[PDB]
Amino acid sequence: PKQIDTILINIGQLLTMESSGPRAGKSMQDLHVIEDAVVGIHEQKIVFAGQKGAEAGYEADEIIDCSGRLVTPGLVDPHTHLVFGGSREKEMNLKLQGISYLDILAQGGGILSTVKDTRAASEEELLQKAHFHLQRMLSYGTTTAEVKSGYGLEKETELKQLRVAKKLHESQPVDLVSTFMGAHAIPPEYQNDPDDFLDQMLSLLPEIKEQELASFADIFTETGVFTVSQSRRYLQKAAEAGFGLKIHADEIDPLGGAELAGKLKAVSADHLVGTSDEGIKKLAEAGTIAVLLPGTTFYLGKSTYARARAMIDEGVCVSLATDFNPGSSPTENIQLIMSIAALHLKMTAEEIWHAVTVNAAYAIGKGEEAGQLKAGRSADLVIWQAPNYMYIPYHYGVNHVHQVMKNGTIVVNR
Ligand SMILES: O=C(O)CC1=NCN=C1
Ligand SMILES: [Zn+2]
Repeated sequence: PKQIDTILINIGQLLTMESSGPRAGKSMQDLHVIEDAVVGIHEQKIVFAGQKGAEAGYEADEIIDCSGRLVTPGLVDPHTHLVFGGSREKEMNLKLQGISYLDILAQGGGILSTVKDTRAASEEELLQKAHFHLQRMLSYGTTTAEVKSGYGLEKETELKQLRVAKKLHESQPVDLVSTFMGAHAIPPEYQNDPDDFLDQMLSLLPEIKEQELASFADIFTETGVFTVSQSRRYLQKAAEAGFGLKIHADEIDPLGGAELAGKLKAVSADHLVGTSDEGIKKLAEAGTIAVLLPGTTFYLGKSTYARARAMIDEGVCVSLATDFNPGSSPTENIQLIMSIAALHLKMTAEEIWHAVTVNAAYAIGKGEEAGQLKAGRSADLVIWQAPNYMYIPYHYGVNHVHQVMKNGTIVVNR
């Protein structure tokens, strides 16, 4: 019967992002915009979302007047390292002094610095710290996010990070996708035996699988870290073990991480700053989603961003993320990422919106559950303090959120 819980009326602009799959190449530009719209919600799910009139015959218990505001699905942040101990502010001077990201790491700092902190922090402290950051992420519009482990580089801590991720997911509104990234860096105890280290991380997959602590396996394929050869062997093992594949590829040096991702049919390849044309073609060919992290580029103090236009021109499905982490991108503001995407990745507003909703969702195996406002989907949406979708990435560095809804309930009210 047409008796539902909630209905949003007088929506100035509604972006349903309705799609039948990830958006690649030209389809990323095809943004469907509905003026003067409405959204019907019942039992935490979307009943209807479209032109004014669709609410005809319906009786709702709660009518939300959006005052001509912009409404879109809740945002998806497909790549973060949410759970971590300590912070790296004391490393700012090293970067200012011109020491490269990799040289800091080779010095025993960077990821290895955060590893010490994360290993030392209690499970309760990590949970408390992550809740704060995750709620801030929520306040900026993120209702679904991917979170990677990778600051343990040992059985105890990696497992602790995954358990924390599980707690967070079950104790607050943001839905989380967990990724095991024990292969983030080479810990001191394995400096001269990286392959053995990788095997130790692989030995953790069975129990991680049994306890459902992670759905994907990631790795940092980079100079001074893991080679393409080691990454292939590791990822193939991960796939046999039943995990989806992700990879931090061609972030700094052009090693061919992208090509490997495509060959292994990874769900996504992330960073891709130094990816070759062959890598771009391989990504498009395999349907591997290219998750760009313009925040990390900007934060590293660099001027060369990933070649997003070339990727889109070549048929790649592009996505974006904060890469929220203490070392190279300490920001929860996915909206700023949208702005950076426009100004430095040279993406259009349309492409950007598809990037943080539909493509972000598919990049983490949630293509059928998030990023779209259509019948059956969980009622996850954002009512913005803006009249149109171009305004969001246009006005930068702030929070444009008016209200955030998760499962049909307002969880953020500004
Ligand atoms: O530096 C960090 O903590 C995070 C990072 N991993 C790979 N690139 C950046
Ligand atoms: Zn990352």
